[PDB]
Amino acid sequence: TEELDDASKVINYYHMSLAVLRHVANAKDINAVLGYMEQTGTAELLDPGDYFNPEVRQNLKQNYAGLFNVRTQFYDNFNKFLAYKKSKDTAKTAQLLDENYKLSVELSEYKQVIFDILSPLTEQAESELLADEPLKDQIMAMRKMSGTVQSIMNLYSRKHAMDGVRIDLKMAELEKELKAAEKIPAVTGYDEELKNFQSFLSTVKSFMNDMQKARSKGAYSDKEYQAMSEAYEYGLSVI
Repeated sequence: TEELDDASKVINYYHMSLAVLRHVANAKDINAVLGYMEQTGTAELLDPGDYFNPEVRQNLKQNYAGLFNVRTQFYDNFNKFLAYKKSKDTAKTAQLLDENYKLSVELSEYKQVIFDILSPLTEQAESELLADEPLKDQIMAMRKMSGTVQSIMNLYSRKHAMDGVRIDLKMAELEKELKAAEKIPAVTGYDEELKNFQSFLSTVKSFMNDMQKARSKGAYSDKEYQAMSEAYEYGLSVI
């Protein structure tokens, strides 16, 4: 079938995006650089094909261009900062840190816009490829919650600019998805899969308790981010 191949090209595009974005726009790498600056003493593989409509292709291209542009500015400013720090130029180093704070948020937003574009498309493709799967509803629910968790972590990961209000909106979205998932009817002959689905739900509630606490501090913490990224990496995996 033509639609099945198109649906698998949407999934593969998402996987490639997730791999590239995890390598070039990783919050831990960006926040480590910002941390250093505070111390007082080829991407043509992502060209989207016609399995996406023209608006979607243009949105992806513009957001990836923006992402790489703000990433280059960020690391250029960091290398300029290292030269200025040696030159004892306190005025210029402060300006570059101020610029790199704004650029780190822009980089995070571009990454979020790319995931926002792909999320309903990957969802539609998965619904087609899993049409004959007895646990379609369970798989779909976990995939969507994993995406919502990843969006919350992205919003939290913004060192010097933790976005509380957007975290809260995404937590309400996650709570709504969780209550719907808890109502998914069990399928006979899949008790092993059901136990691991129930463990997924329990891990989401744990994540939510940890994120409520982290978010209540009103600011990004390297300690909270490292703890939560380690605790939920494998359990709430967005692959």
